[PDB]
Amino acid sequence: MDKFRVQGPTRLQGEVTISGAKNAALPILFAALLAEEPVEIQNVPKLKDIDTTMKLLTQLGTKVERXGSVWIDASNVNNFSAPYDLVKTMRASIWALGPLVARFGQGQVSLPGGCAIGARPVDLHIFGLEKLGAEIKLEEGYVKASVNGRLKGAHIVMDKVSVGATVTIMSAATLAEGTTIIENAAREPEIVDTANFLVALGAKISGQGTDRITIEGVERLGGGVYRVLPDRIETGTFLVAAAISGGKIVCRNAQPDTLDAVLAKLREAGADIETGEDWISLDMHGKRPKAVTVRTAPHPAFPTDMQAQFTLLNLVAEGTGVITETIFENRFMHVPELIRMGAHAEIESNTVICHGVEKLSGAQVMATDLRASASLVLAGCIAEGTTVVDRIYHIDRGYERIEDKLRALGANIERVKGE
Ligand SMILES: O=c1ccn([C@@H]2O[C@H](COP(=O)(O)OP(=O)(O)O)[C@@H](O)[C@H]2O)c(=O)[nH]1
Repeated sequence: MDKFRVQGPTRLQGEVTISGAKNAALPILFAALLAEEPVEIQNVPKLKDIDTTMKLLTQLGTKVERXGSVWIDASNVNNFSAPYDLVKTMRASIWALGPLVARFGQGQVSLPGGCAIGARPVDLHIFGLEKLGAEIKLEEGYVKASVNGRLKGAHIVMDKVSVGATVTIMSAATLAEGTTIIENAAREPEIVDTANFLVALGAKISGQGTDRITIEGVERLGGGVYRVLPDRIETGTFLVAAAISGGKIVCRNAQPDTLDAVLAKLREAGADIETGEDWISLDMHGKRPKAVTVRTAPHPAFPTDMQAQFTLLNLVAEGTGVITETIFENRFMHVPELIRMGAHAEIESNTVICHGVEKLSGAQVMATDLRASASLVLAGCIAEGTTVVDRIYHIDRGYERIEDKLRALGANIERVKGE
């Protein structure tokens, strides 16, 4: 059971290169299934889901290779089923569905448990495909989609916003006959990025990043080279790492425009920020941060994925700051952990009241959410003494070797075992 042993305090500073976004990488790999020619998917981080998708892909008949890149040649796909064995660990597996039937005429993805008493609905994908003209076949534990010929552009109004469904529907639509409109489509940068990837393969997509995405079906998708966008959340974590340690940090391979809310929020914290087209700088000038007020909300507003981090920030800044989760609930489980570190806060309903304190104290802490989990490691950094963060596999799944990046930042950190 991997644990993070952190020795603090230490001012985090210097340079950090941001990994590709796990959440743009995933949809793009599945979308690659659409490519009739070899594709170079660049800037793909090395995470477990990447490994899982690669397997799933190989299993489909696609020649799959990786490094910084993930080389994909899909023109041999002859197995149209993501088996229970492969999709078991990965929800995103569902993304195999649309590409399969849109390009091949059929696709079957396994629904682990599915109707398993607690199963995150996958209905949007299934129903989206249906609107597109796909024949659906449902039996406990699986979903089969097929179609005689091409998919049929359709007008789809989404009742629930879904990053997931948006990728499915938008992906299948690139091959369908005619035009497809997605109302209430997810607006996330990762969607814009997946759409851009498709346009790169010859697809006709517009409105990516808005509420309405329009897709004009085309003949076939080619190949090419494509760089996955940077990890916006990863970038924010690192910005925050310096913002709370009085550090100065430069984020390499970043993408400023995906962090409007986060950047403005840091300025409020008194941070000194500069940006270029591919880099972001944050400078505290040895200064402790100022308490800020935050409202997480749907993109492009303040990203809930930045919450645990800003909370931590507030917890060590000058003043009082309230962080309010407007959409999500129960997003404060990691706070008691921070309190065990000397932090002062009151969790009230969907909000956390923060009383910035001078210095944190080492402690054995733990969290399930990668973000909250990352914040703990961050805390270990600036806290007095020894901090041991348990079950860091959570972080390993979404952060590409955070310890290495942290060490180069001046952090005293050891990956240790408790088993
Ligand atoms: O087929 C679907 C897809 C999404 N959702 C709902 O929309 C939320 C967020 O969807 P999204 O695709 O953004 O994320 P995911 O569910 O993949 O974690 C989910 O938790 C569900 O509550 C649903 O009910 N059915």
